[PDB]
Amino acid sequence: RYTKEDILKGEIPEHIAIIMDGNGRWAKKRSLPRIAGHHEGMKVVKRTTKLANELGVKVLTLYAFSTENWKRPKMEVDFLMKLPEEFLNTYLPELVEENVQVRIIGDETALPAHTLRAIEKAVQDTAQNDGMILNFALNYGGRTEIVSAAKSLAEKVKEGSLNIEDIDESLFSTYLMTESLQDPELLIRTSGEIRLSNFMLWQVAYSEFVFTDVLWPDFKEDHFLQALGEFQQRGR
Amino acid sequence: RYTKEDILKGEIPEHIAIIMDGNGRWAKKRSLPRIAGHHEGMKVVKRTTKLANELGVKVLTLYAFSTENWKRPKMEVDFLMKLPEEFLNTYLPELVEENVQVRIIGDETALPAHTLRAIEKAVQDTAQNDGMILNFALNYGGRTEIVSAAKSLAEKVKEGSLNIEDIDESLFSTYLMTESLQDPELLIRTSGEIRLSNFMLWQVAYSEFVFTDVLWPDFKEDHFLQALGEFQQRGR
Ligand SMILES: Cc1cc(N2CCCCCC2)n2ncc(-c3ccc(F)cc3)c2n1
Ligand SMILES: Cc1cc(N2CCCCCC2)n2ncc(-c3ccc(F)cc3)c2n1
Repeated sequence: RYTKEDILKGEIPEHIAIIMDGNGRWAKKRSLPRIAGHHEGMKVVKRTTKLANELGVKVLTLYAFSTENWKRPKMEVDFLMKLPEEFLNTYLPELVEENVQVRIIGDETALPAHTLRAIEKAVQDTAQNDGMILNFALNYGGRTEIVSAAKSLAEKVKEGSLNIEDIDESLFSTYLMTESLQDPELLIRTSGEIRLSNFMLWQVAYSEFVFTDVLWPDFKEDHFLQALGEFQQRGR
Repeated sequence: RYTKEDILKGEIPEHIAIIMDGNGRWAKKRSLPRIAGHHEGMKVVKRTTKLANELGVKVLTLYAFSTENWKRPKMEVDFLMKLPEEFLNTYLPELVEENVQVRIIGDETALPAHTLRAIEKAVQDTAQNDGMILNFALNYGGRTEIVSAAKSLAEKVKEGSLNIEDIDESLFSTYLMTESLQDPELLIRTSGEIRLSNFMLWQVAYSEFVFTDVLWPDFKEDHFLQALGEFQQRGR
């Protein structure tokens, strides 16, 4: 068992990445509509964002909407696409006071313009902050990301701006959506699924993984600290 | 609890991939030199190869030697590099009778020529078999593999043989060392480590993962069947 000051004892991952799964199953379990659970999960986002920022986490990356989530019922998809506005309308000033930097990774051209408009004002309103980086992964997939790196590098070779022999691992990393950000030392996934689901495939080559049966809406600060306690046990 | 005929009831992954970790810790636990454990692990390879082939697994991919394993003591590295000869000198005729196809993925130019010579005769001696494919991952790393796909695609674009707009996900897959092989539906990792260690990063986008505390030399047929039982519980 762990509590907080025992966690500050040790290493705090500079970059944590979380697959926020299990919202539907949390609402189903309470005899609630699935959209209720998405809404509950929205609170745990900022509650987790605040705790990680006190601890000194420097990048928090949260998988909000997968490329494969487009296939869900249209009423749900449209509600999920309204959650960023609702989240920012509720928490953005708090995030400004907390020195947070809001950022987005994924293919944005596929979001409704009312969802994009709201996000981009968040990014600008927190641009000149230098605190913790809050990365929402929205319409994000690892294979797409890797292919678009290859296509970009290929296009520069085609134009003569890049020699093939200068393409190495580190150069490849800079054409990923994660840009120059450091790779996540710790990946957390809730809801009892033990898989990666096409999330950040390159970037978690060496990450530690922590899977929990806890559903995302139930993922309060002690579960989060316990996940950090696991991380500190991992060697080599 | 599961046994075999309960496993044939259900789906058998066409392609299983295993990270064979924990040989050193198994020898340490028995007050044995670490090279003893590598040697023990060599038996469990063919014992696992036989069981998977009866079950109808079509591709077995086993992570034998990682790119980062070069940094181990030189006496151990040289012994690990002698294991393929020893393994084939002991089991290759059995693998020929069993209709197996032996294949290798990784950067081979870095292996000693006595190790490469032995492997390549195995590959040729099983080339015209059409049974199960036994893939040893030897000097293999996912990031390197992805970069070399990008460099190959880039080189064809440079030469005019490939238009950039024809690079998509499926085309990208064909320039990976796994060629046209199907992705693994099931990934198994022994020794209690919960990470991917730069193994097959693209190819396990959607794979199910099963982690076990059992060390590889202790990974007998029931542990293997129990891992298959887990796999059959996984949905969506
Ligand atoms: C689609 C979606 C779903 C979403 N959920 C909240 C719980 C996670 C699981 C899905 C439901 N959340 N939570 C926050 C955002 C968000 C996105 C962009 C941004 F700039 C600020 C916040 C979000 N976006
Ligand atoms: C380096 C190494 C280590 C190795 N171990 C046996 C147990 C796995 C963990 C490392 C020790 N095994 N086991 C079989 C091979 C092999 C490689 C190529 C081939 F064509 C046929 C067999 C092997 N190669």
